[PDB]
Amino acid sequence: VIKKIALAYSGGLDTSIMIPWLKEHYEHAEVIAVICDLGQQEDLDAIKNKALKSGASKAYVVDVKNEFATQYLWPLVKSGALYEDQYILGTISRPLIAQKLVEIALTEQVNAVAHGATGKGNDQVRFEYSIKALAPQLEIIAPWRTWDIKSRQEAIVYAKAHGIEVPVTPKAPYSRDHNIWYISHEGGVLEDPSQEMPNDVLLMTAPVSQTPDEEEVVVLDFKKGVPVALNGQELSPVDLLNSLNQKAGQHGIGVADIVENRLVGMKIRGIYEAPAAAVLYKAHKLLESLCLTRSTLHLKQSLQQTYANLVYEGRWFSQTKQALDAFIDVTQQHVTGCVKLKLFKGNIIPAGMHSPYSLHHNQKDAEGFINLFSLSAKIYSQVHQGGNY
Amino acid sequence: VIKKIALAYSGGLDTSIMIPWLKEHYEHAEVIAVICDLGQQEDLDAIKNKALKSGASKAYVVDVKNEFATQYLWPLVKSGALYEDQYILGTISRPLIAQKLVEIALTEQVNAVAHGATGKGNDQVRFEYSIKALAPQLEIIAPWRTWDIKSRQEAIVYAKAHGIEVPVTPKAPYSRDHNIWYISHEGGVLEDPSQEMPNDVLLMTAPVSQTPDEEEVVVLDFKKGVPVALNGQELSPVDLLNSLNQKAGQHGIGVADIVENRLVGMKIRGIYEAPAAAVLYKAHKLLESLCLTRSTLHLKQSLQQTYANLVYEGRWFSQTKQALDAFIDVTQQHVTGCVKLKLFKGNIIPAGMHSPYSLHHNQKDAEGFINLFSLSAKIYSQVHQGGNY
Amino acid sequence: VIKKIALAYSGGLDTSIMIPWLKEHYEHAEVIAVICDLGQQEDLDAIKNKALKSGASKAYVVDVKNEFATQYLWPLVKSGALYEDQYILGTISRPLIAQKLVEIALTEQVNAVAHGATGKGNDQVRFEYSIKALAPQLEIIAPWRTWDIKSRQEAIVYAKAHGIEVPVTPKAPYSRDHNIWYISHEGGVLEDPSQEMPNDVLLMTAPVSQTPDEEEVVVLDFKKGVPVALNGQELSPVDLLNSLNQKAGQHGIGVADIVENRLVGMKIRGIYEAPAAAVLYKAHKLLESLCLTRSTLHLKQSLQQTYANLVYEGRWFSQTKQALDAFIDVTQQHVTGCVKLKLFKGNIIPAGMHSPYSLHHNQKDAEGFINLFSLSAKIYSQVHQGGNY
Amino acid sequence: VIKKIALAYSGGLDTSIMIPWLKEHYEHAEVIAVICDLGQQEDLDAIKNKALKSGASKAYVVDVKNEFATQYLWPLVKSGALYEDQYILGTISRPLIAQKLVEIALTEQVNAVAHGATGKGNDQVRFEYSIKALAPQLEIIAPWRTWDIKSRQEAIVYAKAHGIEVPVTPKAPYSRDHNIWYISHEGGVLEDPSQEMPNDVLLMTAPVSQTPDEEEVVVLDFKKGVPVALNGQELSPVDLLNSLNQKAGQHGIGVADIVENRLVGMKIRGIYEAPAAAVLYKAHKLLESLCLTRSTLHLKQSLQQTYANLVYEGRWFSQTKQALDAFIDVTQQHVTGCVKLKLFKGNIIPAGMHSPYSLHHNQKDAEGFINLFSLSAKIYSQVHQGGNY
Repeated sequence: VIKKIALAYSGGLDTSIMIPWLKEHYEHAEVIAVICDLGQQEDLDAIKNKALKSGASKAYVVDVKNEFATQYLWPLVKSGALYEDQYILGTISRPLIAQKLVEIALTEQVNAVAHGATGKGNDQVRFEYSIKALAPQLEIIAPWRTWDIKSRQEAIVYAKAHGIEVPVTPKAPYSRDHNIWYISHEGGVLEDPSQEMPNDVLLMTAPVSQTPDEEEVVVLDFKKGVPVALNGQELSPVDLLNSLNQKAGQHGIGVADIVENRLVGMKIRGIYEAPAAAVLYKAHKLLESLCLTRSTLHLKQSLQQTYANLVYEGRWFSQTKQALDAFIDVTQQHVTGCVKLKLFKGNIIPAGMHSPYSLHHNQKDAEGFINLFSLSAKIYSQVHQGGNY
Repeated sequence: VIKKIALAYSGGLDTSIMIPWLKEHYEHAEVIAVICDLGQQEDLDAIKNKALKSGASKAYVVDVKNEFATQYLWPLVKSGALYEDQYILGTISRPLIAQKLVEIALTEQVNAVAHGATGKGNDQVRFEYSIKALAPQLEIIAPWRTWDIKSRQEAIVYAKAHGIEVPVTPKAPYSRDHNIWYISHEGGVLEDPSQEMPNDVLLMTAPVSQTPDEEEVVVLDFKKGVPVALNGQELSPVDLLNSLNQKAGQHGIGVADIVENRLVGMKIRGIYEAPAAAVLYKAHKLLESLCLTRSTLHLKQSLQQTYANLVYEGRWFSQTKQALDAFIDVTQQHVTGCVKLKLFKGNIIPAGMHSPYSLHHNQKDAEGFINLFSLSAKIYSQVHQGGNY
Repeated sequence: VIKKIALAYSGGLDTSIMIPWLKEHYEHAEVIAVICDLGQQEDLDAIKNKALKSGASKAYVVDVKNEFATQYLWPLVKSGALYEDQYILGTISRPLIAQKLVEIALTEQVNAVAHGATGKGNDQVRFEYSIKALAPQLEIIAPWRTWDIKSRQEAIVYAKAHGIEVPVTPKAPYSRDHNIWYISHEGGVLEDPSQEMPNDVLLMTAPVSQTPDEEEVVVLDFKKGVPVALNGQELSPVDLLNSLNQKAGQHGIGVADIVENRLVGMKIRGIYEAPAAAVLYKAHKLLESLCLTRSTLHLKQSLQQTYANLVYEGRWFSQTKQALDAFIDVTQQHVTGCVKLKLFKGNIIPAGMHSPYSLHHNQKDAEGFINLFSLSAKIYSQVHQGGNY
Repeated sequence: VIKKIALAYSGGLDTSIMIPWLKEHYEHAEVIAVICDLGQQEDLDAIKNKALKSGASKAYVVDVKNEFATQYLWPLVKSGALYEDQYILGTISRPLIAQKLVEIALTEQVNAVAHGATGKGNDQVRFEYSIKALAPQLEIIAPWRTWDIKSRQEAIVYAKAHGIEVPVTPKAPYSRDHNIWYISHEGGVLEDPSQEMPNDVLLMTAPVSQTPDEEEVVVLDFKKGVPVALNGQELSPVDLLNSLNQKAGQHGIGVADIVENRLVGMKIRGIYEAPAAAVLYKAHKLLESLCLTRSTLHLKQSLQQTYANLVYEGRWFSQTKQALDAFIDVTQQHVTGCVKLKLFKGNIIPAGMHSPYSLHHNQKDAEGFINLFSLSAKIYSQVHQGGNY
């Protein structure tokens, strides 16, 4: 019998009404709320209190910002992966949320876990793949796939009948996800790809026309593929991301307006802000061009899409991911050095780089190489004498 | 016996002195100069007269700008290829130069062809692969690999001794290549990747600090993957490239400061200007995200590197390339529509797109998909109970 | 209101009882049976008559052996694809069955189509993906996913109560699929991979221990990647497949005992017979090794898996497949020549090959090629002085 | 100055006359001979004595069979790599020979190393890539690229004039390479792919017609992707290879007659015997089909070609190979179990397998998966109404 349920709790109206909903559809069930700090810059104590006031017996707040950076964002930087060559993969946070949920579930000996992902997007897949990979014995409850609530107004009606406070402010005009790595904006007038990005979307990035008229120099030190210092100051991953997000955001850097293919459904138009991510991706690419051999670089670049698809689809916890990580970690052993960049009006402008492991340093040799490199073409053309290309 | 030689002639000092050198090292050999207009914006009449003055019996001048755009740049645009995810592949001009050299060689009954590529770069490979692929029976002469001339100073001594005009004008600070698609800058202080780009490199692209304070809207119409109209005006490929190069260059767009792996040698640091190419690449990528299925998009993106490497290495005239083109052409059948872009201070900002072939338009279905998509992960975790990722 | 239903009809118990089931669950609905000849070597007039006896208003028998060979098997031979490097892809018949069902559906102006695939295998995916690709407006009815019949014995009870002949013949020990390309055997004791293949599985391939003691020479002529003659006799595709299946089957060739990953579900063990396929695949691989450049061969081999997965998953009718076919077709332009093979006790033994397009025909060149090919390795080893591999 | 040279010494006439040749072209140079036992089953004492009699100051004989099996063949087995899907990569011995040569050279204070690979094949590249990767400071001498000896008779003339014994028996009709993993046969009448393999080629494999009339069962136990026991008996890698080569060779297993693309040159026809390799590859492929997830299997199979090309080209000692190895080692963690095989008349017949990590063990779920899996095709077909595939 289901006596205890752990709920991944966002503090929004949806997951708040899920608490009484769970307690009514699973008679006499206790609900434990799990709240993750990933950098959404919300009042987590207020969210904790709302969980308790909504009927949760316990409400955990776990600060996972450093673990997000070191265990997820740093492997992502090392991979250089961009989904469909465009999307910065901020939904990499979903496996971590699932992992904290399962960890507390097992510590609290709950009979089931629940999440608030809707029945329409990829997020439900990302959560439930991760839960099954970490704890295949745990029952999963997805109230959006079971209940009769279909609109916000219907959720409001339910909240009133079940003692749940309805916030005064409306949900944003756009559906948003926010962590230390990115901010996403979807829905509303954004669903029409024929329409330009409205001027009220951006939250952490200055519009390019409102950026300083003087460039800003940043110097990034990397060790084994990840940044360890900014402007000569060693900083924790979170402090470095925070500082670079502010600096690059002030200079308007990193906004992506893209259409991407979902796994679940068709296509989605979104706006994605990630100033620090764009700067780190640029610096990392620069250093790899100096420190990797041609064959290593080419093989690694050919695996980036595989890595991006895996992360995008929520397959973080899989042996396939572990094997890619092992490959990537070897390629990163010498990606160590210094990159200077100028930030200016939405541009990340290279301003020099160096590495102790830089690989950058006869005429008769060339002729021999040419003759053998082109021998196949010569034989083919002799065989197909007079043929066209 | 070598009675006739066709030379790919640029009008520079090197290929100018090759004319008397060829005539002296092959007694009673006649030298035919071949001059291609690829958009280098030089005085072609002067180059022709200089070839004849230097001792060429004939000097062909061929305007190949439309052939370059329609037979090389348009397939490149359709491919979406960027070498090592950075380089716009302006050396795609080398197979076309070789193609015209061979076409004229064969109508002139020449015994050998010559080119002025140095013994150190990739260009000798690109030229000679193409010549062997198109005319394996033609002997190739590369005087940079043969003669006793070692320095530019030595080439000047030789030129004076043979009546070749050498005006006092200092050595260019950078080695440059220029066609309708791009400008490359290499050598000199650019060789050191720790050194920022000097402020005298750029020739067709405004530094971002001097770009207009008002954005410029461009509207591009594509048909089957290639642009056919700009701002509602149907334009030839050459006119469209010229117009877009001017507009995007004024707004500072398209400069790449990169380190790449050579085929012959190690790494090279270069600055590349390609304003129209950057805009076309952006618009093409946007339209592909709207018009291709996920499976077609992912497969095509996985072949971009193969195509880029093939173009970079000079393997244009190969059955491998023909097979890639046939693949790409199918994927481009519906890449038709309109992309609006804002050009502003080095940025290409999406401003809306639409296509008659846009692919952008249940809760129980999702649950079934989730369960089968995650089934392997569930089984794997049950088998490896207690294991980590 | 559903007035007409087209059903893909095999004559087996399942699709036989689907006729009365459909007629009872869609009142006043007429059922049109569609029977395809793919080489299953059954009495199709008997199947036709049985559909009519069970209440079908029309029963089509479509002879698609020729088109199966030239439109499906010939592209497959040209691709060289084997699913997971093992499986000969006999389920390539499913899109063709769906295609014929849809053509008749459209002609007869039916309101829905039906197929008899179970709710457990990949086949339901292959059928329904194809129907959606060809006729997105047609409703699909899958009785296995709807009716109250759970077991074969329940199906038998249902048949007797609806006038359908079920004579006493025992349950087949294996589930089988048979067409001109292959025979599959699955289920029963084959489900356990720790159990060797029982001695009563094979139907068209002799056990190796009873094969002739004298080898048999076969000579295959290929044109543009497909076989056109056998032992100097030009034969239609179906005649050549029939003859080669007989000859190679007599000599015990082509049995695969394999475990494969499904798309829907986990893993499946099956026995697959395909004697002619194995011989054609061998001859095709030999001719490619003679006629393709290294770069073309390597790229095509890299795409075999993509092609195999696409065919395996039922994605035949897709732009992705069209683009792959255009690639493959270029690579096959010169795969033309003669291959002699000795068939002997399960072995396909090369006995010589030749082609008018065969590509098979200095010390100073080698030194130059070696030095440039190994230059990156030398530089890397100097930078990482003393490091290990 | 070059006072001391280490020579990779095979005992043949070529490397024997290289000893006086080296001493004459490098005045007063000492020559150290290095002889590797890789399983070529020759009289190594006679070879050592011939080296000393030919003028070597020292002749090292090193038994490297276990090092070859554990550090080269076992990684190859784990990779599953077959060059161009055909060639078993017995030239994997070349990096090991180069490794021993360099190891001894650095203990003997030699200034240069020499090898006897000819100026025509891939072997020179394999040797010299490895030497540069392991010891870029060592000068390399390849007498076949420098001396004036062009024929066997010219080598005999030189040997007579320089005190080198000429063997009574001729060189074999075929050029051969032999180690514990394989035997290769090339040259002679084998250069003609239209000609069947002659009946005097095979050395360790029975002709299929001369194999036992009763099958032989073998049972292989694998741990982490490599075999550890045969027929229930734990065996060292060398003993297991020796025993399996004998058993499978007696049953005629493992002969490949192929045409492959060289790196250096065009195409080469060879005969390759590797009985144990074929059996190990089969068993390994079987266990991977049981123990890996679909996504891991497909990704690993996509990297086999990259691995095969790397090995074939002699790039063993590279960071690219190290990164692949790290990938592979993760995938092999659970490739542990038992494979029973029947050996019979050239066939390797599966006879059951099991693993403690085997991954082999609803109707509403399937319908949801089908609808979402095929949604893209449905949307595409609605957009392109009336279009063909």
